[PDB]
Amino acid sequence: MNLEVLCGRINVENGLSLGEPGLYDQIYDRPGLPDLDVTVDATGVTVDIGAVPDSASQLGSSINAGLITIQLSEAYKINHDFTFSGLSKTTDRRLSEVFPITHDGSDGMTPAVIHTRLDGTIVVVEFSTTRSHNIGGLEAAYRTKIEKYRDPISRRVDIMENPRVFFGVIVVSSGGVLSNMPLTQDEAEELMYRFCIANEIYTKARSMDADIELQKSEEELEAISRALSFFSLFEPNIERVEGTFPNSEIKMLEQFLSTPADVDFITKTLKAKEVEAYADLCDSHYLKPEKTIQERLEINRCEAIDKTQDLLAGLHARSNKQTSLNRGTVKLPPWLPKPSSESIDIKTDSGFGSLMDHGAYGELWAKCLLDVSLGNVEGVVSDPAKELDIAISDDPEKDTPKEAKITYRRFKPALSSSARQEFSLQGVEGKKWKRMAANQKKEKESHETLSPFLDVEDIGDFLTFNNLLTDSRYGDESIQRAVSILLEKASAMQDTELTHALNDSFKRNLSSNVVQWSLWVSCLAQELASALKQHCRAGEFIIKKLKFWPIYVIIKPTKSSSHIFYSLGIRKADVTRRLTGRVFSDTIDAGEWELTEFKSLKTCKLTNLVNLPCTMLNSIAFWREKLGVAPWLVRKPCSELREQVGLTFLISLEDKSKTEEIITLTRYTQMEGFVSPPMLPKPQKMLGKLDGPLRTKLQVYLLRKHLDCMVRIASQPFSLIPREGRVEWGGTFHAISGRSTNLENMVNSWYIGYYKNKEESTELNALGEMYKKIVEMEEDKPSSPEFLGWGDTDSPKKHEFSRSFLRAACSSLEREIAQRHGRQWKQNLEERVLREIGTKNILDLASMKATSNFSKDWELYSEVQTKEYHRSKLLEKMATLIEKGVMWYIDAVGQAWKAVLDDGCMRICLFKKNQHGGLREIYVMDANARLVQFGVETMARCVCELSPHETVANPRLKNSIIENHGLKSARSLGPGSININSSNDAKKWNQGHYTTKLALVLCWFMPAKFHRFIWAAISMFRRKKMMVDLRFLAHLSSKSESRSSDPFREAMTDAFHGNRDVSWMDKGRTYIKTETGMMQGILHFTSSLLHSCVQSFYKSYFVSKLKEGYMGESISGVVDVIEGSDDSAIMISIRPKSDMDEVRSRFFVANLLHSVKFLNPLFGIYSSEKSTVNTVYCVEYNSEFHFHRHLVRPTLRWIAASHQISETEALASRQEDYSNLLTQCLEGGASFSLTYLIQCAQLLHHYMLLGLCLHPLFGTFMGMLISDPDPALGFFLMDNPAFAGGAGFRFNLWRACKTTDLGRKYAYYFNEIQGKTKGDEDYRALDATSGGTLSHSVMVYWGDRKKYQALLNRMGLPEDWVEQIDENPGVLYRRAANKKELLLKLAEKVHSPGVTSSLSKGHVVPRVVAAGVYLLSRHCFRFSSSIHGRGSTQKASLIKLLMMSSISAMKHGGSLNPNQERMLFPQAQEYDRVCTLLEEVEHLTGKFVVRERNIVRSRIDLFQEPVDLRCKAEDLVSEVWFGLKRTKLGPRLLKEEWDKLRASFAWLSTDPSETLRDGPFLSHVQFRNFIAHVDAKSRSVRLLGAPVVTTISQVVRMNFFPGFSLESISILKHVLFMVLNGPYTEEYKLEMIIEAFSTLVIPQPSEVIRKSRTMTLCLLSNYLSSRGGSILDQIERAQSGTLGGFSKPQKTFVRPGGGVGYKGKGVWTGVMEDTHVQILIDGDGTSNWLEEIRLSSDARLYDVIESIRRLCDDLGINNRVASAYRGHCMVRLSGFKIKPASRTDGCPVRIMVKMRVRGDILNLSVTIQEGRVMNILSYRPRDTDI
RNA sequence: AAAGAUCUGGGCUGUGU
RNA sequence: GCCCAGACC
RNA sequence: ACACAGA
RNA sequence: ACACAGAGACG
Ligand SMILES: O=c1ccn([C@@H]2O[C@H](COP(=O)(O)NP(=O)(O)OP(=O)(O)O)[C@@H](O)[C@H]2O)c(=O)[nH]1
Ligand SMILES: [Mg+2]
Ligand SMILES: [Mg+2]
Ligand SMILES: [Mg+2]
Repeated sequence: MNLEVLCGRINVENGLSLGEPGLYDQIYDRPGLPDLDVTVDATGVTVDIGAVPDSASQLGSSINAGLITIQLSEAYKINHDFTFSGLSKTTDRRLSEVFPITHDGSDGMTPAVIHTRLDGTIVVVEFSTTRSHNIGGLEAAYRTKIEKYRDPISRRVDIMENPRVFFGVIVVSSGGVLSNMPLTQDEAEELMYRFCIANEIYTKARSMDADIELQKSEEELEAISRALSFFSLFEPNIERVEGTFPNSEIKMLEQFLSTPADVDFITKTLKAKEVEAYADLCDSHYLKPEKTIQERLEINRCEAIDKTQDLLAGLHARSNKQTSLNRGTVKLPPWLPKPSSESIDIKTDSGFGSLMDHGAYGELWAKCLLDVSLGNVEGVVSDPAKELDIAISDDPEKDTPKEAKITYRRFKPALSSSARQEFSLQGVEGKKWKRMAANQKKEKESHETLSPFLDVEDIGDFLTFNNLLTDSRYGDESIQRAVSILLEKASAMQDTELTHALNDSFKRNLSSNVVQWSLWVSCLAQELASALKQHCRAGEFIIKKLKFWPIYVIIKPTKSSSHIFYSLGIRKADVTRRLTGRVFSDTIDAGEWELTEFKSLKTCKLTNLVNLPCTMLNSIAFWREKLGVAPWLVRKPCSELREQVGLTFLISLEDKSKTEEIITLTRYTQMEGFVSPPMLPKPQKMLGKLDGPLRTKLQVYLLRKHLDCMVRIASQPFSLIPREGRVEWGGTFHAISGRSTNLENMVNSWYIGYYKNKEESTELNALGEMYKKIVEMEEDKPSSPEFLGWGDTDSPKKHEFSRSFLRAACSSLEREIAQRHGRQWKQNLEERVLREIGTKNILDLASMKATSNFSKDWELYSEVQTKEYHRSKLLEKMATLIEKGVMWYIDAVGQAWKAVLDDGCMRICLFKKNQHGGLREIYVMDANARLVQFGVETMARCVCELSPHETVANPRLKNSIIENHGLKSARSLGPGSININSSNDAKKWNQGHYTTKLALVLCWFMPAKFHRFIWAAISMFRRKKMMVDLRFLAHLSSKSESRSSDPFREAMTDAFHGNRDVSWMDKGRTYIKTETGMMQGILHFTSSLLHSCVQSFYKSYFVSKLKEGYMGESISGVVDVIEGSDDSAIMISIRPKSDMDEVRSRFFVANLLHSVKFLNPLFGIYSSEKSTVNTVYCVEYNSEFHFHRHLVRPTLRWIAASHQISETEALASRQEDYSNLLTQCLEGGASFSLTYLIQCAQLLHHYMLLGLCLHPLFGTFMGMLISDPDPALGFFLMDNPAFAGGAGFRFNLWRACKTTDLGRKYAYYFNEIQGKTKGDEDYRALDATSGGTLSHSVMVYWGDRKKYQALLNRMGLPEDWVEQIDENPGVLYRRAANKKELLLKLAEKVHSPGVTSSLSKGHVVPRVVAAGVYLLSRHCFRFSSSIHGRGSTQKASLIKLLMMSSISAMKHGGSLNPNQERMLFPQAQEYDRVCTLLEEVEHLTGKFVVRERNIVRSRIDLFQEPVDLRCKAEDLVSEVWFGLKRTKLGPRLLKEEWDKLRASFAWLSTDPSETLRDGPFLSHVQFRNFIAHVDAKSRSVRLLGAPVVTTISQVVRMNFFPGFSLESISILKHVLFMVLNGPYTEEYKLEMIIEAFSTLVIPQPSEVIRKSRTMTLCLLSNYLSSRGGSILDQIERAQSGTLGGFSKPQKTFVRPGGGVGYKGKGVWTGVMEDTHVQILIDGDGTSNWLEEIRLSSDARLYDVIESIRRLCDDLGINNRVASAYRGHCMVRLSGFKIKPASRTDGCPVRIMVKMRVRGDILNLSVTIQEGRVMNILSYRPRDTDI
């Protein structure tokens, strides 16, 4: 590389330009490393570098062989010196000899390079190296090198004339280069290679003599020393290990590391597997006897048809063989009553007698209404006047009844025995009627599965033809009016035309039939959730009415884990409309009434019904966007929209696991359509996963449609369409409906099953399947151990593997690791591992996760049957270990291993994961096994960190390998390359891994001193005792005989009862014993290491095979591999050069990507049928779908989770949670308008959770909210429709403060907080007070504090932990040293609000849903007394809090002043900049465009963190107070940074006690928390779109809607853009601009209070015409342009040469945007600086400040000099940034004509002083003007 | 009830009388 | 760092 | 000591 | 009505 070319290829502008940091990955093929011969003879270090081994990439050609000497005192800098030798042969250059002499302390600072071009451009280049392995280390080094030199260079820039400085940085690591230089890829690769040799030299020189390196920290040495002592003195008693655990002989390990791999066996096995794979490929894809593709596709169709017919027949043979029944998919009636006025009364008169003679349900309803209309049911008529009196009660606890709720709306009907029988058939008091014959027969029939040939055609007709999307004409009813009022009040913040259009679209969606139905269904679900706690005696029912609808419900509650029964009733006159379709359950005709049979719902099933309206609204909006229909368009629905919305409806309502599982499998069924020749699609491979019981009509319908999809795929693959430079696919369709659609629509339809609720509760009879999943794998254990680590076999069975192939895979991975990290990688790995193990603390293991309490005392069921098993928290065990005195993980793991070995097993307990896509069992260890597992997983993570393609330990490799395959193939093969990929998954990954293989793989890469620990610690995995549920085992114990078609159920019964002997269960035991398999994710990283080894072997083998060729000549190819845990992908790129060679090369590559299935069992890995093999131009990895240059992300996945019912306790934290959910929908691929509609649904959800459909006082509450829109009191804030979900909740809170009456309330809160002293009541620090603190002032608690208090009483922590921390503050800044500091840190952890709220709350979603009946009127909210004031009691209702705010906080006059706005919202200036950028899109105007299909992830940075400190204030305070070298600065820079900290906070001192007694903080923990957050935030949103002050504008324009662009004078703009960018000179350009302003006509200007380019053009149109008169008056009235002049000119002086300087105290006075501005400036002969800013008003401070920045930009005045004025102002300006008025490092801000063309700049200006020109108007042409 | 991990974002019968 | 949420294994 | 180097 | 190739719940 060359420094001159690299520095001369930079485009530099005036002033200092940092640029943008670019990242370079190690992509290109690398030659072998040269030979190194390092000697240390104490006369320096002599390295004998040999020649680079022969290759052809021109990489490594900068390394010259021969002797090199590097002195001992210069040998600690080798990595820096050798890497950059050739880029910069020199060493350093001071700033004194290139820059003007400043008199700071920085004149002696030496950046690596200071280059100077011929014109005068200066490039300051800094070099850096890091030995880290992640991007974080590169970012840290880049940031510290920028921080060290940015400020002094800028100070020198101030005093230069015509300066152009860049200041680039290059940071080099092993696998990355981070630099803002325009480096080529080859230069970065060369730097990485040179760094590899340099680090090899450095490691060798350190190994030979230990004084080359530098003295490292005491803590690092102690960590390394304790780790070394542990691993040297650890004796696991391997003889006892062998006698205790199966196959634990260490002679296996000794043989594995010393016996080389059997080369002949490997070659013979590889040939045999090759011919077996070829035979399988030829037989199963019909390649011989050489037919055409049509005939082979027909044979594929016939095979698929036959196999699906076998499936259907086998499923029918075990069913009840009924071809017709009446069983509704939807258990709710299709009623659409017109909504009525708010009422929850049960007023009923007259007709009861006709109801009596209409069956059992008519009898029940008539008796209920008769009892209601006689006064014997309490609370039938609500009183929203006494409830208000309770709500406004100044004295709770005395005027709220306690015992009224006992008889609330409860009636006890005297039903006949026939009616009780009928109701018991539905489960209503069904346990008592269990032995009656009808109940027995119904129970017997309930277990029978359904036939696949069942008539299900009402479902298909409903899906194609329904009235779900018809307008209901209910748009002016009460629920609509309430939601509309709340939405319009929220939208008054951004009351524009876009807001109105999107609100109208939302309200049209809200007025559809399905949403109106979902609204009352959600209200019914909320009433049932309320009835959960409303206990009923025997025979007692509850009668309720829905608030907005004439619907009555009779409810029978049970135990809260058991069922809720309900019956519905309406008047037939009240049924205005109905939902069409035959998917609904039949109702009952009862004369005047329509009734509903008793249906059941559990707690988990309620959620989907609660969220149903938001689900349906979001589905309608999403599928309208995906069909290309704009939100602002009225259009009748097509068949596809009806099908999608109806399918979502049915999936949400059925809420069953098999239903969503069938839909989930369609993804793997339909991915076979991308399989390329010479292979055919085989979607019939999924037929094994569709075998299972069918229990609903929808399951039958979905299975049949899935099988039709499978037959369709098997006969016709998706077609390739390459047209211009992209690859498109044709023939895609929805799997369920069958209708043709886009690729993205098919991918999204693969996730419709996600609408089923994950959080179901599993029943006891469903719990045995888990045990079944564990047993047959253990039953497949080989009876002989010869192929479990000892020998070699070519035909391994289950759990078996061959030693030679495992060793060869380890060798291959070791070769790749030695290529990347050098030949001394293991030496550095040892130091890394010892550091990690010795540093790690016991409190680091004190997590919030559960642990197993299973032990020897729980093993025998006869001693346990009366007990209840409970898991513990790991925090308890770790706290017990800390109290006893253990402080390091080293001192605990020895005792943990001793306890495990004495136990002889590992103790596990089980549970079932709540997941989509099927069944997964989950294992929980006890604390001893966790302590042992932690060390081996640490070592495995450290090894996986070194792998060049393992993605679990290297997150960037999730993407970089896939998207760098194109560059690598383009370099190696040229253009026009064919890419063939395979995406592979493994079958039962954790269950198939015998842990001896994992131990051998891990011990291959670790140094021998760890081997004794690794072999023993994994050995305990070969005897695992797994506790089963005690209730399941209790029901099993009472049934010694088995009546089941499942063999496992009988086997388990006999094993527990002793009737048979099996290896996994003994008689009368509570556990299953298992030897095979790791557990789920327990040995995650070592299994990733094994898979990395295997795929490294595959890559090497594929490369060798491609080099061999098919008939002798090599195939040119590029092979890439990527690995997860069991997930893998292989990418092979070829260029065949002709048509005839292309067929042969593709056949060869298909054969290579067909034998992975056959080579995997040699490593104990089994290919899953979820693997998609041999697909051209497309690859999938961890559900990331790369379809050539189209990255497809399933947006429906995140849209389905956008309205989670939050468990949070603060009211505004609900809106923060909603915003966090919204951002993920935005990043998942949704447009901005879709995100806004999703937020409208979130608003509806939020007000439902506040009691919109429940509380009779919600109207009063809403009326109070209109006059007080406080988010802390429940007001939902809506986003700007053009940028929805992109800014966050704090930005919207700042907008609400700046716009609504929340500013007055926050100003009052600020004044009340500022007025108190430290000893005062309700005092809090104003410095630690932000807008988020004020919004978090109202809370409601959901958990039980008694559980948390009992947990505290079992831990023994000191009560005066705050005082003991105050005695020793240093405990809050570094690790503990003794028992005392660790106990203090533990007590600090457990008393944190997050830990307390986590250990208090369990599952509280039903309580949150049922709180809607009492949040408004009952005193359950705790409020901050520092903010809301002392109340009469500690708790209040929401209406009470609104009145308290209405009498105190709303009386305060005046909004926030700029100082308060700056303190509460530190990022307010960036907020205002973005908000100004957002107000140019206020109208729905634009054009429909082409979507262009090129889609990629791209990050958008906004609200960027300003430049204040070099380091974090945490580290600076730590270093100054306690001597910890947490920063990277010398004493001069450390003192300089401490000066800026003290400038920010004058009370800060070098003594912690002085700061504690002089600051605003009562305790020192509070100061630690405050100093943790001095730097506020930095927000970046990762959009998914076109391959990109400017970028925000583009994404706002191009992402409002897919295929839409949101936009005489514009013709003038189009002319001027080509004029100012054209190849002309100033003379020729000046003519036709005047000509264009003399031809075209421009509207006359007006008064605007924002920046408009149009009226700026109008002003120059009038200037060139001189119509009105003086141009200055026109500009003054139009209020666009800086006007004014110097009221005190500076003394003008001649600089040495040709420059002109100023020295006096000049004063500028003028107007900038309707504001009188007086600027005071000074000078010293080198620069000029601001002294004071005087403004007559602060209404538009931010715009005025930006105008001052532009005014000082061209006048050469800098805001870098601090003023000595210590008086009072409103704000201070430092670097043209607004600061709080208490700051002491900026200037105070206090209250009180010719036209030119610069470079592509068009300005109107006037002279101000001699040798000084200032602008008035500027217009910059933009690329969007054409 | 909620294991081992990776990313990204954020935070620091209270019952309807 | 700690806690929370979502997605992924 | 200043100025360098930085898992 | 929920669960389930009849292992449970319906107090
Ligand atoms: O929630 C999870 C998901 C995945 N994993 C770990 O990731 C492995 C692969 O995750 P997987 O989703 O492929 N399931 P797998 O066990 O392979 O069976 P199959 O359905 O046939 O593919 C699993 O074997 C676990 O070890 C977890 O530990 N926890
Ligand atoms: Mg340097
Ligand atoms: Mg798998
Ligand atoms: Mg997987």
